[PDB]
Amino acid sequence: MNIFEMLRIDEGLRLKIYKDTEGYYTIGIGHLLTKSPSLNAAKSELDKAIGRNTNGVITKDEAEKLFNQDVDAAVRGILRNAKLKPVYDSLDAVRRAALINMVFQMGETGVAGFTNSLRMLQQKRWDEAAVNLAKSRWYNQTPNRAKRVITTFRTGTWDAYK
Repeated sequence: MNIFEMLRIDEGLRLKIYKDTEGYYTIGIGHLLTKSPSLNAAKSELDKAIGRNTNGVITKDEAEKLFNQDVDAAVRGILRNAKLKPVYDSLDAVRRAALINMVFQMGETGVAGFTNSLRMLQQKRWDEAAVNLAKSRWYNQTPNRAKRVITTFRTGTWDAYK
């Protein structure tokens, strides 16, 4: 198991523009296109991201290319963030994947706002961190995914993804 396989499990794969869990236009493996209600705005963003007139459809290779870029962006966003980088550096490899997963889903700024949870993770108070992480809109809106990610923070294993 690795961060790519982990996010593939959590995000799935769809080759046509679709709406994410928050109603936002998305494609591929969790690639947010826009928060705009305009499907035309989303199609424009898609063509810009792929480099061709897609009309809302991409190939599997194209979806994997955006996914590689998005995972890359999530890691670089963590390392460039003054609140996330100390936590990331303090963690083991499995729990680092859980943090990357959170940033992939909700963005650098959103995760960096989990101040109290981040402190608990930094302190390696795993059960306490897991309890704090669940007191969130994140958990209430995507509980099954949040449970898998939280279990990964609690245990430092991949048990929730096997």
